[PDB]
Amino acid sequence: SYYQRSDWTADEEQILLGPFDYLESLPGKNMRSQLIQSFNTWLKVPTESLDVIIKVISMLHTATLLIDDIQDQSILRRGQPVAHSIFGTAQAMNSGNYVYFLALREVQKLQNPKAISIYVDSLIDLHRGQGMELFWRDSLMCPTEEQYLDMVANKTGGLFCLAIQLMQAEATIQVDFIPLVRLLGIIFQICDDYLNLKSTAYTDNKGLCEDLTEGKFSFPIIHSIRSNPGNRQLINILKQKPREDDIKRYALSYMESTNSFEYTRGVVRKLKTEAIDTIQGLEKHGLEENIGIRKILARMSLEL
Amino acid sequence: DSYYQRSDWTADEEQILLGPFDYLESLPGKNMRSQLIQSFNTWLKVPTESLDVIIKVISMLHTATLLIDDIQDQSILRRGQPVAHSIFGTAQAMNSGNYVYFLALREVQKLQNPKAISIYVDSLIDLHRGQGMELFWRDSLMCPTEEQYLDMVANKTGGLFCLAIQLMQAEATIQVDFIPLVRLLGIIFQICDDYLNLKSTAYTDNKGLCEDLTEGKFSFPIIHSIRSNPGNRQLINILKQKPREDDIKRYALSYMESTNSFEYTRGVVRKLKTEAIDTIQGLEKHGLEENIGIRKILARMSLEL
Amino acid sequence: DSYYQRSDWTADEEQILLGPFDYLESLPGKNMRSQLIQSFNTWLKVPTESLDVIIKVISMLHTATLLIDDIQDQSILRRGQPVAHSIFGTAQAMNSGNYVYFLALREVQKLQNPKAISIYVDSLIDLHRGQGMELFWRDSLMCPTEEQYLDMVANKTGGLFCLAIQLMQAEATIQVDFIPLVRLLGIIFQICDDYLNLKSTAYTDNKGLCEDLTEGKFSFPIIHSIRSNPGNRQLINILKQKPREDDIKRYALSYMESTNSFEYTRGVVRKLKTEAIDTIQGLEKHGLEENIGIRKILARMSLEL
Amino acid sequence: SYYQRSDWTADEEQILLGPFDYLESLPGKNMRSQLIQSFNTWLKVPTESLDVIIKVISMLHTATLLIDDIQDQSILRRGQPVAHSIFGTAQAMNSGNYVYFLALREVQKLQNPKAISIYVDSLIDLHRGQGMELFWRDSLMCPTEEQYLDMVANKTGGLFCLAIQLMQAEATIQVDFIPLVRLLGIIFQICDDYLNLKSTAYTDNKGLCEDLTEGKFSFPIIHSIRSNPGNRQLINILKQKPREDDIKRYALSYMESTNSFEYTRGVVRKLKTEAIDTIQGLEKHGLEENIGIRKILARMSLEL
Amino acid sequence: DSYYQRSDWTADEEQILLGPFDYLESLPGKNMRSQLIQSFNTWLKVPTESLDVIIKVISMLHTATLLIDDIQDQSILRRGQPVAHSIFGTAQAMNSGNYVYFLALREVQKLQNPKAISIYVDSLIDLHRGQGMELFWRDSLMCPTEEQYLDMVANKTGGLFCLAIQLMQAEATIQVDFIPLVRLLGIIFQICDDYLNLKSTAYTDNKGLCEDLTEGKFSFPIIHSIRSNPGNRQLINILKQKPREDDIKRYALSYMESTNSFEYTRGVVRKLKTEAIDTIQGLEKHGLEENIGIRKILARMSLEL
Amino acid sequence: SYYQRSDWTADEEQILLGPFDYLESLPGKNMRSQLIQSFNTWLKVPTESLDVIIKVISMLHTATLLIDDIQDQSILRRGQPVAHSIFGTAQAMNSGNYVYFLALREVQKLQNPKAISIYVDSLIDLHRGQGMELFWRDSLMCPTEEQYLDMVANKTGGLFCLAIQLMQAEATIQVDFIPLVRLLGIIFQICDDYLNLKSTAYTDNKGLCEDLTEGKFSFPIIHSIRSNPGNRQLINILKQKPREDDIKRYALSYMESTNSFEYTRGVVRKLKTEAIDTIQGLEKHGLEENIGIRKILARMSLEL
Ligand SMILES: C=C(C)CCOP(=O)(O)OP(=O)(O)O
Ligand SMILES: C=C(C)CCOP(=O)(O)OP(=O)(O)O
Ligand SMILES: C=C(C)CCOP(=O)(O)OP(=O)(O)O
Ligand SMILES: C=C(C)CCOP(=O)(O)OP(=O)(O)O
Ligand SMILES: C=C(C)CCOP(=O)(O)OP(=O)(O)O
Ligand SMILES: C=C(C)CCOP(=O)(O)OP(=O)(O)O
Repeated sequence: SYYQRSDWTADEEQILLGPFDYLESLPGKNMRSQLIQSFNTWLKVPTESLDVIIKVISMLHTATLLIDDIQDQSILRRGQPVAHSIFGTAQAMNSGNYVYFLALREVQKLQNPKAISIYVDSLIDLHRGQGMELFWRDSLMCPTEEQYLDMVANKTGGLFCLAIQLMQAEATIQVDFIPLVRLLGIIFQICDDYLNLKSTAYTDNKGLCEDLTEGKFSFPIIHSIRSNPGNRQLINILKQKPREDDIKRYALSYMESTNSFEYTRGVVRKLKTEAIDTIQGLEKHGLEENIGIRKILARMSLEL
Repeated sequence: DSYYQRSDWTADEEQILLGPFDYLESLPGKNMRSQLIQSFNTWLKVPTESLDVIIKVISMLHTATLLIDDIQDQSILRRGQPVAHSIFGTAQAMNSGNYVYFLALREVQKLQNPKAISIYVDSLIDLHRGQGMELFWRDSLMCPTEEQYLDMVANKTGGLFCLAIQLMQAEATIQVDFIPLVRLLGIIFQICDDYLNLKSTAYTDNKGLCEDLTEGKFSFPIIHSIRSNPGNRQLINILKQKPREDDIKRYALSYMESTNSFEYTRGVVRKLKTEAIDTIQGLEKHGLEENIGIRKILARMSLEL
Repeated sequence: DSYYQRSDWTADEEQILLGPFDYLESLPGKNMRSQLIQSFNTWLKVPTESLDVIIKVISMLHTATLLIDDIQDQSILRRGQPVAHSIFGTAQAMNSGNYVYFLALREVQKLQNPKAISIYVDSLIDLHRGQGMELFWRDSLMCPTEEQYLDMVANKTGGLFCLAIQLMQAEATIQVDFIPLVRLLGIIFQICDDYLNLKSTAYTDNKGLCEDLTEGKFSFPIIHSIRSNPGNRQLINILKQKPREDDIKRYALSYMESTNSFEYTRGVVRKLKTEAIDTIQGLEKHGLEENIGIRKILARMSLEL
Repeated sequence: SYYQRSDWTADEEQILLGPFDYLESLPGKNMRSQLIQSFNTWLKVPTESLDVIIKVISMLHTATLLIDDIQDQSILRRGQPVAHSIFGTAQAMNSGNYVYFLALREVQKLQNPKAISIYVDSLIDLHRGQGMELFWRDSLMCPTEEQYLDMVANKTGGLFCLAIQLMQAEATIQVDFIPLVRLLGIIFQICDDYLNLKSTAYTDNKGLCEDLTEGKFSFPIIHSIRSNPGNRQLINILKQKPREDDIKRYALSYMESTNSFEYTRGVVRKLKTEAIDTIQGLEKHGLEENIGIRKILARMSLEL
Repeated sequence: DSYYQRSDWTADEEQILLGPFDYLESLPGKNMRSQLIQSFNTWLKVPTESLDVIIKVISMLHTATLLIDDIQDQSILRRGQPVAHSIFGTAQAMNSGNYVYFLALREVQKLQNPKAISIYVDSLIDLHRGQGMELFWRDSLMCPTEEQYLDMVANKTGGLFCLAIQLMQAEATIQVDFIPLVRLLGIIFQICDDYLNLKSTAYTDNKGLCEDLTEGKFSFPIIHSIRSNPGNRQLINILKQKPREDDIKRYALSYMESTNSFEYTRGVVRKLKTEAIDTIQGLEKHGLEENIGIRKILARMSLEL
Repeated sequence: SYYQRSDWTADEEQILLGPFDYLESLPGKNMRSQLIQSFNTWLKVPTESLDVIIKVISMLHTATLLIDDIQDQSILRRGQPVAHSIFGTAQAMNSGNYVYFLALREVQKLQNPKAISIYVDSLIDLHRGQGMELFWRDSLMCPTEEQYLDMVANKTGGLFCLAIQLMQAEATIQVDFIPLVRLLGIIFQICDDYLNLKSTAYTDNKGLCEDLTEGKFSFPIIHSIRSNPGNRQLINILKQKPREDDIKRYALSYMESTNSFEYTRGVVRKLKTEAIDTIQGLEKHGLEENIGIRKILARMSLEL
């Protein structure tokens, strides 16, 4: 026989995962792990299953960062070069998408038919969020705040929800924790939008105001653009995708003149109050008091 | 009362997400994976309702793979028309393709077959393993051996051929193993494609002159030509240059003729076709009915070689 | 004794300043604004000495506007020859054009007409208002409505048509108002131009294939095609891409045929021509002599529609 | 009727003036206003007419900056991004040229036929100066100092002269103030050439030695090039339009080695002496002593 | 025992170093410097063994000079095929060419002629002096006079013509001075080349349409055209733009016809050929045998003028 | 006669040498001059001949820098702009290659037939070294350490050897000093490789880690790449030719994790011991003790 099939080797896997492993070697904050831990106080998934869920979520998170940095044309990630500036965009993109299917193979280890459907629905939502974000970015059409939050719910919220939905599929309690975790994912993204423009640690981690370089209609940027439609400086800056710090500093000063950062702090305050009220409701109906989830809520909105 | 109210996904939003995908589906193709499915169905006799799901799944995945491949290769034309990302941009075209990978998975679940998910995942894993090794060689400028190339092709082009027939086997009541045959057909198909990309007027019209050279790809005849004289480094350096210019590509093409790499490639395809026919005859001698359709697909895919 | 002595402007320096302008004037054009002036002069009978100043002013302004337009649109060809800034650079071509705007103003003063300056200024103001709105839509990727487009065209293309006839009226002894007619003729002229840019071999030779697409312009048929199916976003995304490639432009052209946008455009031009002829007949019925020349200009500018 | 003409709206005007209004929102030094005020001590134009003249000159100045920054491919203006790096070059250019005709409409408010001719002649001179400057820049041909001053007289001098010529057209005194104001405009431009290469505030406002990046044959650059024609480093640096600070610092050091900054200080000294002598002559022949115009002369040459 | 052991240079490494050089030598040329050598050998009768070394030295240097010239000029085609640096990159092509300059020097030493090294060095010095002045004018956008241009050509193109015949004279037993004649032939050859680059279909196929314009070169007819009307600056500004576009080049070509620069160039070539024939006849009248071959080379190099 | 040949003028020579003279006006360290002086203690070449040799070596050194900076696409040289960023690559390249033949004309002044052959052989070796270095760089194929040292012996070693071989051709002593000088040239290049990545003065002189920007397989880079072939981050960084300091700092940190700088220090130590042993051997066999050559050895490896 002319052709003889070879088994896949560890050396080849190491090539395929080159970009993924590079990113995993960079220290992150591990918010999603602490979120899983805080929900497990209530759901009490055993560690055998929980370890699979934690691995799945870490894999999907790192892979999504690989792809996001390419689609956004970012330069820094966790204060280090983005993976594709080392390995090129094609290998980094292929590595991220590969890991999406390695993670599905990992979910299959739960031997839980509902978990498969949960995974598919979440990967569908993730791409629906990325697709609408890109659509607005490329068309230079500023979404409303309500459209933006629906996109965030699909995107950033999709992974938060995936983690807790898999936990629920591995527990017999009949309480719906997803509205709460979706709310926490929305809070987390709005804080991220804010800190991208205001936090010095975020300047060290990704560059100054990198959402402006990337042309993104983020939460405070939307508010600023829509607060004065007759002034088109900020949306035109987005169009220009500026790498220059002078343009970005001018944009940041414009956004303070429209009070878009106080606006964003006030919305986060309102959503945190809803989150606390939801936690208190869950506990009033039979769940033990959960200190860890209050600490996660406080931590993600620590600034602001 | 909640500050945020989740909205349902709408048809208008789906139409945005599928903009690049719908664009590519509106361009007429050769629909050969459908003829392959039909020719194996002569033996497997999958019920119409399951077969329609498999055909849809394979069509979706094929188009989605084309969206992504054209981006990763920086192609210009697809089916003689602009590549989708030259209309929608690379980011939306890439996202649309990967989106469809998961819509197709949702479609696969309609078979309600406990084995179907693992089959799908194993195939998507193979597809990415093949693409990743091909990009690895391209970017490092390291020419694989022919054997390494065929293992990569088996993963890549073969992975979707194999997915179609593996789902059909999972849905059929007979237990014959058709996968070694279909993987061989996928390899033949890809080598023929490598040849036609460089030596076919129809492919020049559909994808540009010798576009594998522009993309820097170590394709089957290119590997042979590079390795037949390692002291001459013109061809591998042309690959490095990723030329869009027809003059460099015509020179490279003339060099590959000088190393007799197209004869070499035709001879390999002939040997593989002979193995394919022998395998088909073996399957028929052991019970299966004579399959004219699968011989036509084999004759069709190697027509110009 | 002064350290600095002011020198007089010289012919050699003027020749430098007008390098781009003289280049464009040496390229044969259709000289249709001169036929328009002549056809309205059948009615207005401006004395030869004043008419020569107006003809010169309008020629100067037209060429200068072309210098600037080709830069702002990033055009490549003009009258089948290189755009002036691809010889002299954008900065000198732009400065030469804006220079001529003020040389033409100096020429206008030779009419010694107290009203002529205001007429000139109002027209240059309209011209910049039209160009500014067109650039605004182009850069923001926001498709105007047809009504917004025509208001912009009325300012832009119409502003110079109107300037010619408004100066002629100011210099004539009759008080008939010809401006609504000439603004209508300017709109017809521009819509015909939008059509011919996409669907005329002579325009392909003079400015390139479908150059409005390369420039990203929301022209009359392009607006119709975009708005006829807002769920398909291929055409507006092609505009965003500013394609120089003929394959994308041919696809866009084929899409616009599929939305029936050229029939739509021909039908609009037919209605506007009917209004123009009715207005002409109204002017003649109320005293003015029958004007064959103005009917020929109307027939000429819409010939291929 | 198929087409109905719409009136121009305030929203559309706000679009057309987007780039102009952006620049006007950036604080300048207001030299031309203080120049007008110092000459009005002698010309005593009433405020109704003077307000029109001041508005016209401000409009033309800001519009000329919009266009100059595009033609020069500048990056900063008054320490902020150039207007075209926000709005793009086409809209910024159209906005500037639009304002040239809005300013002519403003001049018409004087109902002074001579003022129209003065405006046209000055806009003609302005473009003659810009055209010769660009011609030398693009052809890499170093003008003589005398050619450079003729160009400056047309360009920078054209607006100084416009302001005072409009004032003279609104006054009955029969004294010719234009030779003096032209001299002040030449002094102002030579100081500007110098400060572009030597002043730290100018480095903050436009970047380090931005005349080198722009390839301009400015007053000290001409002197340095011509002081040693056998050394072609500086003219070749101009050709390269360097954005790198290392090349610019090397060029600046070369220009000090040719004593081009002392040369420029000495010329400014000689011209200031002529300016003072001209002022004293005007006053000896019947005009009151003008302290303000001496302060303007001192201020524009304060450094140097 | 030493940590480092020096290895001998290998054939495989030489093959790498000469990759760009061997590529260019595999492309058929006109081999006119070989006909020139043969035609002067009718008079000089250099022994075969020395003549073979000179022929090899001149071939090596010519190809090496082409490698470098194509890089310095940013050329695209050479002998109708891709320039070597568009395959191997500029750095390896440049290094390979300069390498061969010193391999040729090693070859020259085989003549064992005490004068040969100085002759070689003086010629390489002249070659670089000519290239350096040509680049100086190109980069500074300063049009030389015709006399300055010819001095540069005498250094550049003439330097290798002169090297061949100077080595032949050094190896021959007669003392006749042929260098003024051969330098004149080198000048004629270069002016003809300048003309054919702009006005010859064979040169369009071998190097592209009017490639001297793309390269920004002040060639013989271009100098004439620029200087015949210094108030028109279109042509020198086109040189500045280094146009790859055929439309700009066709316009420039049409402008040069309008200044009658090709007639001017043909007339100059005619005068120089007349001087060359008179010099040849003078050499023959004073003893040398009638040389048909050198008249054929002269007729060949000016054939199309 | 239609054409009259002109003599070459000093003004034209000044044009041809523009880039060369620019580089010569920048202060270097003069290692090769001190090397020649230290060997002359033994060879005692008279100053008339030695002055020619010193001039030849200086010329070839400066010319090689001109060309290397172009082929490497460097940005800084001796802390100043590379010559081609002023004069353009074509004139700078032509000037360097011109000087190669001016130096050969200078060598002819020795009227020493062996000196001509020595010069040719060294220029041949120089190009053989540059050619193999470029071959590996462009093909992304990491040489072995032994291949790298053979290339260094041809390249950097070729000029060291040329200097001392010309000295030997002008002396009657029958001792072979070339193995020693070749060893010193190898030591010098390995120190240069190291200091390019580790010395702050080298950061000021050429930029941070400029060998990474240039894609060069230098001595410590080779060791790091080959120490872990399963990790391909560093070779992929070389492929990317990064101008970004973040990527370069990441690469530098990777190379410390593979101990490639300690490895390089240890090799230099071993070679210096061989150099000292070779010097001691030459002196044991009849040569006077040479303090200067020990100081040169100490100085070139001063760091490390
Ligand atoms: C936080 C988690 C789950 C792990 C680290 O990722 P990063 O901290 O770097 O990224 P974000 O969570 O801020 O998206
Ligand atoms: C042939 C099939 C399955 C459908 C059309 O796709 P294409 O013809 O364009 O692409 P390939 O099958 O050649 O990969
Ligand atoms: C027709 C006139 C007035 C003169 C020639 O200009 P062009 O023909 O080239 O340009 P348009 O009139 O079509 O705008
Ligand atoms: C000085 C005036 C008239 C107003 C501010 O303009 P700028 O100060 O910023 O610019 P220049 O006068 O220096 O040209
Ligand atoms: C003519 C000779 C000496 C050999 C072929 O080289 P080319 O024909 O390609 O180049 P030129 O001689 O025209 O310079
Ligand atoms: C050292 C010598 C011979 C002279 C100065 O050159 P540089 O010091 O700048 O360059 P390298 O010797 O480090 O190569």
